[PDB]
Amino acid sequence: YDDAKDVARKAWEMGVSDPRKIVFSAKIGLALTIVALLIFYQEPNPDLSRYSVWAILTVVVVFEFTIGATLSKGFNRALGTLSAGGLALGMAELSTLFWEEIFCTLSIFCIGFLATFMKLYPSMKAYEYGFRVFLLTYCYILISGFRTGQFIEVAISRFLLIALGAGVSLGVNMFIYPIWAGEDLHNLVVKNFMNVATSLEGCVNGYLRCLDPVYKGYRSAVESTSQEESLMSFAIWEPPHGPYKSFNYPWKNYVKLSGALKHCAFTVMALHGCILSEIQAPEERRQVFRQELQRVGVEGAKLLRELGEKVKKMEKLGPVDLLFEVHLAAEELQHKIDKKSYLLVNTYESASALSLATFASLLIEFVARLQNVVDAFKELSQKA
Amino acid sequence: YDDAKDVARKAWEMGVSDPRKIVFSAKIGLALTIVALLIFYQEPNPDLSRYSVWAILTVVVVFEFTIGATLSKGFNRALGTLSAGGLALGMAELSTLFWEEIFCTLSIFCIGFLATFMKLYPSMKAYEYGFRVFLLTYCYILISGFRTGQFIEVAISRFLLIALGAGVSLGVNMFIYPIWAGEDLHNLVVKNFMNVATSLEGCVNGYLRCLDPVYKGYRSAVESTSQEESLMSFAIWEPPHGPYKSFNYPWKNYVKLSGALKHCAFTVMALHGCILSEIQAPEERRQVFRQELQRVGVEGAKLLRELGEKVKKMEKLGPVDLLFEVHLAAEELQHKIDKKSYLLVNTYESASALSLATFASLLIEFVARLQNVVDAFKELSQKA
Repeated sequence: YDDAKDVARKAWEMGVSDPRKIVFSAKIGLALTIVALLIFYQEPNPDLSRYSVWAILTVVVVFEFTIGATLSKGFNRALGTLSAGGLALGMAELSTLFWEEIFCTLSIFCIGFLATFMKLYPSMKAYEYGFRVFLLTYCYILISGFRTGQFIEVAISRFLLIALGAGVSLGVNMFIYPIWAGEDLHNLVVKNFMNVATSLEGCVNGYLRCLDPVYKGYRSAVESTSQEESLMSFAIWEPPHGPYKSFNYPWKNYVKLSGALKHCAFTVMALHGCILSEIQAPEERRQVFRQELQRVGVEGAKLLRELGEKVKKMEKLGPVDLLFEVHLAAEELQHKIDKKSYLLVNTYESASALSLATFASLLIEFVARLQNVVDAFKELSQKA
Repeated sequence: YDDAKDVARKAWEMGVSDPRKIVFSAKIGLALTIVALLIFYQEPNPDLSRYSVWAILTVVVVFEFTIGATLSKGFNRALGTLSAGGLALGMAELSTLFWEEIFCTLSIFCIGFLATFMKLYPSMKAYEYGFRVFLLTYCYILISGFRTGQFIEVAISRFLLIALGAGVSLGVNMFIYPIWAGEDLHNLVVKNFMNVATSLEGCVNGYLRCLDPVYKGYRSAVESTSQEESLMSFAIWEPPHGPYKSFNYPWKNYVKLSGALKHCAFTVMALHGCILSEIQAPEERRQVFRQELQRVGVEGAKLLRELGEKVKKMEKLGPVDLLFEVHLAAEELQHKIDKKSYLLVNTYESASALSLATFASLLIEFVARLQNVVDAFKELSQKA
């Protein structure tokens, strides 16, 4: 039961830690329940049962996490469904000249070939649902139509209930604690500053401790880059809600600021790399810049956190100066090494000794990379 | 038409470049066509039409790229479908004590809540299809059963045709040019050596050209790490085909070798980083190690390519020595700088000058990181 105990503890911890999944699950349960309630109070027709099943399936499938995702993916699915329905109805109808079966059969092959071996396109590698639902639609609405004498006046029956299922699903999703995708993004870039600032401090404080907790930080910032633009397409389908004032909110710098920070985060990627290399500076030599490396590490962490705190407020008050102290700290490092830089060189007894400068040099290049980020924030904060 | 012309040119180029998508699309078209052929030669029952639509949908949905993916995801979908069917049938039946409707209605809420807010689990963030199809199954097989007096003897009707659709889909997928997922992996790790070896050579040859093509290489190796283990779960469901001799082929080192190379690829990540930093060594000083940096860059590229070529053959002949020359080349670099290492140091006029050692030091650390990779290959090549 200890494995089950651990699984239950993990579930409880993730539920208490993220009390948004429970809200979403309650919302989807409520949607399914209200649709079932509507179904279970009128059963005069087998077509009513069929349309009921269709409504349940739609409510299941068109319901996902964020508002923008729901709206945009629902619109894409509706476009694909309508297109496939039109195409299949056209081919069914105008496939009846005075051998029409093969002229309907082969059309499946031609349409089937195309979609399956076009969905595999590199650019359209994310809209897998849009093409698949198109292939499912055209196939079903054709076979159902082809088998039946006239599905024209019964196809509208199935479509109308799909709208009711979607109408219920969207209304509860949007009007009951709307988990947007816009403000979720804004909660992500503010997260990136904090979990890299500690990653910076972890690296420096880890380079001097002698005689992964830091891996999660910078890897998250690097590997999340494939995720904001996913939230980007989601966030553009949101109305002017919340503090956000007007239409077309500039969610183009929120990926610029994340991009600029990710550009800076490549050094702290390599900064952790030094403490992992198979060639490292000796202990006797590392603890001679303790006062030097620590101070710039602290100030860099202070600024990066402080800037990340600023985006949380989106400070319409105008900051006075940010990058003064960090510049002085790194400068002192560069002006201090030259006194002891003769402790670098005159195989391996010298490569290890030189492997100290490759850490200090990365740190100074980090500070240099820190200039563009405040430049990106400066423009974003004046047009947001 | 120029935009359409460019789209058509891109499609033609990707089709000719990758003549496997066309095979897959032809296979899916053939599967759909043969199922339609089977349907269109017997229509004595409306249930035949319904089951026909079910068969078409199954053939569409259970059909994907590789053999391992098809088999494993089909098994997972079958498990979920069977579980949901059993659960919903049990609740429908034993939900009839002598107000049974709410006792059926609420069960949807309880099961619905669970799955939707459990599918969101971090660990189970990839099996979205398995949970969703379970929720779709239990919902439909319940509502269809609940509406009908006795769906017990008609539910088996729908299930049997699903098997026929899958049976057709798998047979053509497996027996007509089987695009495995195992050998696809083996074609990926061999790809990683080539596109990093050029990335190495691009970086060094780019550090000296003065008075992205290299970005694609190392980023692919770094960002593919989330993809081999996806192929890993796919590749374990393959029978002993091809040259692969026996059951349970050791596809655990093919991620070790990819892992070991990716560990080495972090330096060439930072190696390209130096040529992008805002602080760089002056031109007058870079072109004094031209003979030094180039030779080790060439030998490192030679070995990394040569090792990657070895995995293509999976050389059962026993190599004599690999890492000799690269070690001598880097050693010469370290033994040559000390003559001119006094050209590093005695703010920015000195940080830029020191920014040369941070390039040579990374390169030597790269060579040091190159030892473990041949160690991983050594064990893999003796048990494969």
